[PDB]
Amino acid sequence: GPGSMQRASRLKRELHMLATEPPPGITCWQDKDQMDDLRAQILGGANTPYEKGVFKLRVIIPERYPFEPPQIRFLTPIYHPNIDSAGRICLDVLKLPPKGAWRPSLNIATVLTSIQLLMSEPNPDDPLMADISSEFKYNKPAFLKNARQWTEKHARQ
Repeated sequence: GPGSMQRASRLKRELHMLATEPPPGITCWQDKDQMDDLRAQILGGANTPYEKGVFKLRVIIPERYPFEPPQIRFLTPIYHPNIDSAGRICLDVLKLPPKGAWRPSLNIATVLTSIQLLMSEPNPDDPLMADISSEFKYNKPAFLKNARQWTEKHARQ
């Protein structure tokens, strides 16, 4: 219908802009005949324990996009207060109001930017991983050692 048509048109424009002018350290692309099962990559940030990490994500675009948020998870394991061992991300822009902050004026590029930012600026007070969040808050040098080790093990070919 015109709904599916407007979503298809929007995804094509988003994927074009991601192919031509992506955000710094952020890429997202089609690798299948599906436009709604996408791959993304975030480079670890300077001066973070994820530096020199290359992080792979799955980006699923639901049928109701852009009125439902993209479903994004890390394929690359990452050691982080707000990302779990299944790669699920606790982030406001990936959930609907009133709890979350997804809105149709956001887009794939901006939510991947928000995930990049979460990697630099964790929310240890709203932890998805209690023990990592406690290490982040009360034993910061141990958190940095462990996060850098995980990066070297998982995020560095």
